[PDB]
Amino acid sequence: FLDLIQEGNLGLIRAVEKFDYTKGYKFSTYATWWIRQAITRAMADQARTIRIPVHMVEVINKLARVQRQMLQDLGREPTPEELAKELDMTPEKVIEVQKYGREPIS
DNA sequence: CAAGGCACATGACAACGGTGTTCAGTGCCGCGTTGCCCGATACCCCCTACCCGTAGTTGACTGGCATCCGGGCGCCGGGTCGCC
Repeated sequence: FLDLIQEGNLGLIRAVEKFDYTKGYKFSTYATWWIRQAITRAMADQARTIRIPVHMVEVINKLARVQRQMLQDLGREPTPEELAKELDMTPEKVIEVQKYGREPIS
C-alpha cells in the first residue's frame, strides 16, 4: 500500500510539473488521470513475480473483466469459443494469455 | 698234349637326360591412397507483422487497514518510573 502511495506521489510530481492555470479547472480533476496512469503503470510493471509487458497486462485484465461480466450475465462459465469471439481474438490467443496470466506458488 | 688264334664282355672312358638350383634381371601385382565430378547446405539479402516501450487522457472526486485476546512458560535483561 505505501509503495503504491509512493508511486502515486511520483505521478503527482509529474502532473504538478505538467499543470498550470491555463486550464479553467481544478488541479485535482486534471491530476487524477496522471495519478492513475502512474499507479497502473507500476502495477503492470512491478506487481507480478514474472514481468508482464503492458499490452499483455491490458489484454489479460480486459479478458478477465469481460469474462467476469459473462459470468455475471449468463450466470455460467462462458465456453472458450464465446470468450474468443467476445475478445475477437482466436481461442489460441485466449489459452495463450490465460496461461500467461498466473502467479507462482511459493 | 701245349701254344696260338678268334668271340662277348669288360675296366675304364664322356657325354647326354632330366631336372634342380641359381643367378640376375626384370617385372606383376597385390594391397594401401589421389584427383576429379555432383548434391545439398549455411548465410547474405530484401519484405511486413507484431511485440514492447512511451505518452497522453481535463466537471468534480483530499486519510486506510483489520487487527488481537484460552500458547505457556519461564527466564533474562533492560527499561522505567515510584520512593524516600
